[PDB]
Parts: sequence; C-alpha cells; structure tokens
Amino acid sequence: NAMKILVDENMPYARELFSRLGEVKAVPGPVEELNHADALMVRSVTKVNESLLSGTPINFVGTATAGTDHVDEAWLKQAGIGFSAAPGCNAIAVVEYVFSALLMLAERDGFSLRDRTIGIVGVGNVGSRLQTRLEALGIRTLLCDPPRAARGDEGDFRTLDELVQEADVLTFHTPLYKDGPYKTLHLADETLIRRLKPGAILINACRGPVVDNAALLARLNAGQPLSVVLDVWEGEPDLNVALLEAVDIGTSHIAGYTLEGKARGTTQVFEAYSAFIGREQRVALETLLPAPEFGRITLHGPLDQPTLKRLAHLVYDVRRDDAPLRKVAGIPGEFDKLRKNYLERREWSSLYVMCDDETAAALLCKLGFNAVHHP
Amino acid sequence: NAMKILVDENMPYARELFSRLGEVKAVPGRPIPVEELNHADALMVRSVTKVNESLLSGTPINFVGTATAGTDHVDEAWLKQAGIGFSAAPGCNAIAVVEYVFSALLMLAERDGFSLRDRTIGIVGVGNVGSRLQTRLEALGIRTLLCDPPRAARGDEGDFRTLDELVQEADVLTFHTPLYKDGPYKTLHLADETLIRRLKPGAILINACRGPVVDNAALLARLNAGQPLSVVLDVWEGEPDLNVALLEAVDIGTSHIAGYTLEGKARGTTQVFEAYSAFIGREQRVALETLLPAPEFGRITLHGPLDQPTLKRLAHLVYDVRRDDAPLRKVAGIPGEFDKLRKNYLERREWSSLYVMCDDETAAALLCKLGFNAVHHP
Ligand SMILES: NC(=O)c1ccc[n+]([C@@H]2O[C@H](COP(=O)([O-])OP(=O)(O)OC[C@H]3O[C@@H](n4cnc5c(N)ncnc54)[C@H](O)[C@@H]3O)[C@@H](O)[C@H]2O)c1
Ligand SMILES: NC(=O)c1ccc[n+]([C@@H]2O[C@H](COP(=O)([O-])OP(=O)(O)OC[C@H]3O[C@@H](n4cnc5c(N)ncnc54)[C@H](O)[C@@H]3O)[C@@H](O)[C@H]2O)c1
Repeated sequence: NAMKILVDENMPYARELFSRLGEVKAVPGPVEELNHADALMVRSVTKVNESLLSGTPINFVGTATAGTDHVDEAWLKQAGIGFSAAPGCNAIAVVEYVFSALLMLAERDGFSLRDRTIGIVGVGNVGSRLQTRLEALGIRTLLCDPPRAARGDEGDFRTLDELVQEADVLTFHTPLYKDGPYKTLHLADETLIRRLKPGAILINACRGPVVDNAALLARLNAGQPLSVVLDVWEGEPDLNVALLEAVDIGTSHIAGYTLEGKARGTTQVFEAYSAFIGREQRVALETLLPAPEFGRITLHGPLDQPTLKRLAHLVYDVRRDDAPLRKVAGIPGEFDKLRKNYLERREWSSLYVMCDDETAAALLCKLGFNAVHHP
Repeated sequence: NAMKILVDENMPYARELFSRLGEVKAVPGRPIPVEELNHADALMVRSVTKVNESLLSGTPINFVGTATAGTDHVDEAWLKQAGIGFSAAPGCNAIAVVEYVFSALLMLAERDGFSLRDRTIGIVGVGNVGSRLQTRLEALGIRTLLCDPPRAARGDEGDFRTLDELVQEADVLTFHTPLYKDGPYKTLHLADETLIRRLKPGAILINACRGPVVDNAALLARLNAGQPLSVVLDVWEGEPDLNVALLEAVDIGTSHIAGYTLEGKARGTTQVFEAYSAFIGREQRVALETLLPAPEFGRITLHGPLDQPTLKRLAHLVYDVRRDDAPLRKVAGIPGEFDKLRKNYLERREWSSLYVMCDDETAAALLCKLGFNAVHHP
C-alpha cells in the first residue's frame, strides 16, 4: 500500500525527493524490480516502450528531460500509464548561453547590444524566455513561430522572410521537422543565409540540421560579413571542422547544461508525480543545490553593457567551452568526451547582486539574476 | 608662514592632497614661469619638466617631487650636490603591470588548457615590476627563474641566472628592464633573432616594458616561419606606428596601457605626498580608497578553495586584458587611433579594490598574497 518508485542511480536528488512519496530503489539505466514497482523515473538512456513495461504494474513514467525521443509517450497514454517529461528544464541555460555569446561579441566588435534587432525563430520554452529578457533590456525582438500563430496564440508573429528582412541577430530555437508546412530541416539554407544583413549574427543552439552547415561555411569563405555562434552541428559527433574554424563561437552541444538544469529535470518529474498520486508538492530548488563558488556581489552604479558582461561572464563565459572544442575537434571520440566531462556551470540566479542603484536591481532581476536594491 | 608648493596642473589629486601641507599653485610643466619658482618652497612635476641646474638654481626650492616611476628627466646628482630633497614614485604603476601580465596568462591558460603551475616563468629584469611578479608567482607555487645582471653584479642575494639559462628552462619569458641602448647591459633587441628561435615549443613571450627590448622585426619573422610561440605585447617598436602584421600575429596586443589603473595613476601623487610629508616633519600616510571613486564591484564572496579557474574568474572580473586587445585590432592601421585609445582610456582598477571574503582560510591567505583584499569569514 505504498508506491515503489524505481529511479536511475545517476539522477541527481532522485532519492532525496521521491521518498517524500514512497520507497526508492535505485536501478542502473534490471527485470526483478520492474515487475514489482509502481513508478519509473528515467534519463535519456532508457528506452521506454511496450517491450519494457507491458505486463508490469508500473503506472507512471517520468523522464527528467526536456526530450522525449527515448520514450513512447503514445503507448503509455494508450495504456493508461501516466507520463511526464521535464519540458523547459534546460531552457534558461540556453538563454544565458545565448546572452553570454552576444555580450562577448558586443565587446569584441565594439557594438551596442540594446541597438540590435533580434529575430527569434521558435518561440517556445527557450525563445519565449529569451524574448522576456531581451525586452527587459528594451531590445526590439521579432517573433517567428508559425505553429503558435496558426493555433491562435496571441502575439505579433512575423514570417521568417520578415525576420530575415529586418533583423541583425537571428537565433533558432525550433525543433527538427523534416517535412510538412513547418519544415525546419535546412530552414537556414544558402538563399536565407545570403540575404542576412551585413554584420548580422547567426545563432543556432537548437538542432544541428536546422542550419545547412556546408552552405554556411561557403558563405563565410566568400567573405559574407557575418558572425556565427553554433552549439549544434550537422553530423554530430563528426562536425564540419572547417566550419568550426570560421565561426566565432562553436561548442559541443552543451548550451543546455547547467546544474540548475539537471536538477529541474528531477524536480518537474517529482512535481508531476506528486500531483499524479493526490499529494501535490513543490520543492525549493535552492534547498537542493550546493552553494556556488561566487554567491554574493555588490554593484555600485547603473547597469551598463560592460557591467552586464562582467556579471554574466563571472557566472558563465561561453569562451571556456569554445576553446577546448577547437583544441580537439577533428579527433574521433573527443566531441563526446567533452560532453561527458562537462564542467559544472551555474545559472545567473545563483548569484546574489546587491545594487545601490534601484534601476540596476530592477533590470538585473528581470534578466534572471538574484538582485536586490540597497537603499 | 605656510609652505608654497608648485604642482604640475595635470597631475591627479594634486590640490586635494598638497593643500593639506601648504599654499598650492597649479602650474604648467613646460614652461614653468620663473617668478613662480622664485617664491616656491617645493616643486612637484611630471615627466615633461626637465629638472636640473638651469631650472632651480638660485630658487628657494628645497624639495623636488616627481609623480612618476622613472627619473630620466631629473638631474639627481645635481639635486644631491645642491642639498635638495628628491622623491620619485618608484613602482607606482608596478601592480597595474603585474595584474595585466596575470590577466594575459590566465586567458592563455584557459584558451590552451594548461595549468600555470606546470609552467616555468623566466623574469628578465627584477626591479619594481619584476619582483612583484615574482612574489605573486611564487605565492602560487609557480616556478620562476630570475634574470638581472645589474642586481647580480651588485651582489644582491637571489638565485640570479643568466639569460641563456632562462631560454633553456623557461616556457614563459617576460621582460621588465628599462631601455639601454648600449653598455654591458644593452637591452635594445635583447630578445633578438637568435634568442627567439631557441624558445621552447609552446613558449609564451610577453613584453610590457619598452618596445625596442624585443626586436619586433625578428619576432614577426619567427611567427611567420611558423614557430609555435605565443606572444603578449603592450609595447611596440616605433610606437604609435606599430608593426601591424605583427599585431595580427600576436595573441594579445594592447596599446601601451599596462600601467594605466586609477591606482597606478593616483599613486604617483601619493608616494610623492608621503615623501614630502616626512620631509617637512609631518609624516602622513594616505590610503587610496578615500581618494578614488568607489569601484563598480567592491565586494564578493568566495565559497571554498582557490583553483585556477576560480582565480581567473576573480582577476577577470577586475580586468580582462581582452577588453583592450579588441579595440586595438579594430583600429591598428588607422594613424592616430593608438594614441586616442590611451587618451580616452576607461577606468581600470587593481585587485586590491576587490574585497574578497572566503569561507576557506587558505583561499584567503593566498588571495591576500596575490593582492586581493581578501579576508576569512568563517
Ligand atoms: N543546445 C542544447 O543543449 C539544447 C538544449 C535545450 C533545447 N534544445 C533544442 O532547442 C529547441 C527549442 O527548445 P524548446 O525547449 O524551446 O522547445 P519547444 O518545443 O518549447 O519550442 C519550439 C518552438 O518552435 C516552434 N516552431 C516549430 N516549427 C517552427 C518553424 N518551422 N518556424 C518557427 N518556429 C517553429 C514551435 O511552435 C515551438 O513553439 C529544440 O530543438 C530543443 O531540442 C537544445
Ligand atoms: N607597459 C607599461 O605601461 C609600463 C608601465 C610601467 C613600467 N614600464 C616599464 O617596465 C620597466 C620596469 O619598470 P620598473 O619600475 O620595474 O623599473 P626598475 O628600474 O625598478 O626595474 C629595472 C630592473 O631591470 C634590471 N635590468 C637592467 N638591465 C637589465 C638587463 N640587461 N637584463 C636584465 N635585467 C636588467 C635592473 O637591474 C632593474 O632591477 C621599465 O623600463 C618601465 O619603463 C612599462
């Protein structure tokens, strides 16, 4: 008469949390416990399907990821088995990766970020959060999301062609669709890339094939005035290395990797499961996380661009992941080795900022720092 | 019957500081009206004023101050002969330069994925800057070799090695000598063609002293030949007309700004204020914090022990040398922009302006030794 919850043994905080609801056995991502369990919380490694579950009493499957590729959500729901992913769990990580790249390019190239026009392609978990933060800085942002538009969501949704005409930063946050009216495979092909404004910045931290890597390379090689930030590559793990040499920032598909991010995976699945069994519970994310290296800092004066750059980069400077990828890119095994070995990264909210300036604190909070004003 | 003190009208904090000791009149440094020198008790100058018998003869001036690290514009011997007090500001800008060097090295260590404590640092010239660099590398347990024959010939105590020995055993080589055109200590092109070529594979070469200490032509020649070398340059042969292709090739190139911190610049006036206070029987020490505006980031907490990445984050919160390398690459071949970058140089602070509270006592001890204002808060 209590629930037996199997959790993956390398899933952070899983034992801590799930015991608020039942007995936890930690399985490596083993038959005997499956047939005598009521719930299963997994990571990407475990294919979840009829094969593995049919016949068991398992009544709920949580996956601690934004992704769901490795699960057949369909069969479970067909079967009456509750399911939950952790959508958006890594979203803030990507937004701060994007901000980290932009603030570096803004200093390196002597331009003013508040002056840019930013087109967001895909306004979902990642793009909507990016929109919120760009707006708080008063940066004009153009939104492109034909599905949301078609479905009747509110907002000023423009066409991709419109974004290409008006933006000088273009960032992609769509899924990978290979056909249909919303096809995103090679959404950024030679024709689109070629129309990009002089000095435009192209950012792809979503899925590799959304950008045609060979065409992008060719335009860069012909001298198109264009800056590029890539976190995802066609052909991963065997990226186009020549392309890496021509981009301003390339990293090994680590944009989503923060500590807070891994912990939200476990956290959301906990909350869904707690709701599933009539015991809705929430969890302080700060109760779980170890203190970061730099926890508190004072700020004197207004927030300006260089001040914001020093703040974000104190937490995460994208160049620390760019440099090691350049050192090993054409060596088989190494791309994947940099993901497995990924070093601890925190989010801006882990940093407590004490501002004597009221406006700097208001702005920092809207950017996602834990900022306060000191009268 | 108050002291009359003449101050170069462009020296920072001059009136604020000296009007504590006497009447203070601001004067241009070139030329100084003679009526003024004739009624003055003390003169505080910058490098534009040649101080010698022609300037001071027959005047009542009993002390000369120069808010300046160097003493080329001053006839010190003559001042001794005449009984006139003198003070420069030796080392006023040394910490600026050292924190600049650390900024560059911490950037390269991350970029290239090496640990600092696996590098051997040869310091050439071990005076005000060289010996501060030493202290700090040694506090980090980084192996350093010292080269400074003028100190060895004086019989100074230390492990003084020859230049050539540094070239065999060091993979970081950094120059802090003045420029001597000849004599036994000639530093002109001290790092020439032959010397550069012998630098260990993966070597890092830094020059933040005087442009012509390193043969820029030879260096470019080696780089073009494909020698695995890293180069950090803040000073250049033929400034402001630097070798542009040598710029495109170095890892970091900045526009002779290594010494430019608010602290460096205010310390010229400070050390001279201090020396003069003592000279007239009013020994007075003055703390920079009460003169300089408060810094943007004045306090931060550090949880746990220091490691290299943590130290890089701290040094670069304060000063990331890349912020000076980037503007120079944008405008290097445009005649006049180099001087314009120095003229409008934006505020830079020293590590001592960051107050660091560490829950690890050994992190505190170390950061303190490194020049942060670090304190253990259990
Ligand atoms: N780089 C990383 O480490 C990492 C981390 C997190 C997410 N991602 C990827 O980034 C992408 C965005 O993630 P998310 O969490 O926001 O997912 P999401 O499902 O919340 O949002 C995707 C949005 O794109 C929109 N979209 C679909 N087709 C489009 C089209 N053709 N043109 C414009 N918009 C379109 C959808 O309507 C949806 O609003 C996904 O591909 C995700 O897998 C990568
Ligand atoms: N880049 C900048 O913005 C900047 C700022 C400050 C100082 N500097 C320069 O850096 C140099 C160091 O300044 P400092 O305050 O340490 O001066 P310093 O006089 O205290 O140091 C010079 C040291 O070098 C030694 N030396 C002389 N000739 C040598 C040689 N042949 N080989 C090895 N050592 C030799 C001397 O014995 C002395 O110890 C100065 O020349 C100064 O002009 C540059």
